[PDB]
Amino acid sequence: KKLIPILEKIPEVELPVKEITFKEKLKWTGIVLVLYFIMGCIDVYTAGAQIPAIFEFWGRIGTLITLGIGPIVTAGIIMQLLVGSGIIQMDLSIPENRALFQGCQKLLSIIMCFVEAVLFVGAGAFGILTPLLAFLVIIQIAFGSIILIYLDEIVSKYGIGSGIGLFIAAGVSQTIFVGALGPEGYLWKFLNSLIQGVPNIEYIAPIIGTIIVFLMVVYAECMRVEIPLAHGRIKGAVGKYPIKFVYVSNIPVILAAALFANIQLWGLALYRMGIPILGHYEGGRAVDGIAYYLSTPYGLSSVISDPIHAIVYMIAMIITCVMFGIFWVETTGLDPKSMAKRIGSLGMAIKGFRKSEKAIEHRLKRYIPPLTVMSSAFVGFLATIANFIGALGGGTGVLLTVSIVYRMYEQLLREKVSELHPAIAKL
Repeated sequence: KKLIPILEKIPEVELPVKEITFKEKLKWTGIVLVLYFIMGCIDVYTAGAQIPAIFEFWGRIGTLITLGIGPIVTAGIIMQLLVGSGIIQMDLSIPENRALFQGCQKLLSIIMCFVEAVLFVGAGAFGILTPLLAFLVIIQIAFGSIILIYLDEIVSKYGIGSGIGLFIAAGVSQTIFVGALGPEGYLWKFLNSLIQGVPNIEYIAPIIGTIIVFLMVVYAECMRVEIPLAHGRIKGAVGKYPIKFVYVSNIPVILAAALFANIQLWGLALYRMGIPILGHYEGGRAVDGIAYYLSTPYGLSSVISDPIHAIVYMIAMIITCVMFGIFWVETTGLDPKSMAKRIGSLGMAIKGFRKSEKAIEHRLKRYIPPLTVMSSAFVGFLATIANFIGALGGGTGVLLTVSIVYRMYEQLLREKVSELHPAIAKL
């Protein structure tokens, strides 16, 4: 038995078995992309056209998407947590557990949709807690986030890549082009600073920071784990199959940084609305407590003035990553069961040896975890370091973006081709 009733009440998206042309999947995505950007341009209805100049610069918040992917990720965090620590053991295999784990997470996503909404205004994100206007706001806020949930479904079944991934990449990229070249653009603030005759290195600083990060992030994104393959019945050296050593722990790291997101928010929220359980904020963010020790130091320049803070964070992040990584294993992730015959059909057993199902199925179920762990541990490290360096858009985000974007290029390719041989939609 399960929460199937209300779960069956929750809307979904009609997936056509019809012809969805490349040109269409594209044009569709495009429509989503914009409605997004557009929402980010529109402010939430609130007489208090004031969000303390304090949170004003705080990424988003004040727009129709003040919550953004925030809830969606939170939810995913919980599930990975339960269905992760065995707390609620489930063997997805059957379409039951699969659609159960999913359908369920979705619902929670909406729960969290509102919870976060309230949690945001309750954290004093706007300033004027007019019980009436406060309610009104919450509405719009969490309802916009909802449109994303659905706009995601759309892309996820009518376009390319993914909503979330897009939205993320979309965000970061905008944040850059605007931050550096927009109205109050930074490249200008610097060039002008140069004309004014008082060369301000702090105006070009962040722009560099990014470049470096990008250059860096990409390098790592290139590394791969090549696994030589046994001839498909033939004879001699053949395959060399590569795996995206970094993109393995993508969704994972998104979940880690996401967790620290719900802490700083839940700390300040459960601060100016109760007891300082997590930490003493003051001044907007946290200056003490768990919250403090778990706050990313980036923005403009790297803060050396707190060595300990750094170390903790890094280690803190690292371990959180390994975690969701593993919790990405017990669940969905790379499942050898399938990898079994998929690799068997071609009859391409690894380069080592064993051209059998249970055979490769095993060498696979083995190699996996160390990989999954290694990868993440690294990523999370990188990301964290990419934050010390600090870059426009968000060191970490810039990372996700680079991956997301490239995995998106790949997607565009696998598509340009499947747009010829109407069959090989599994090779």
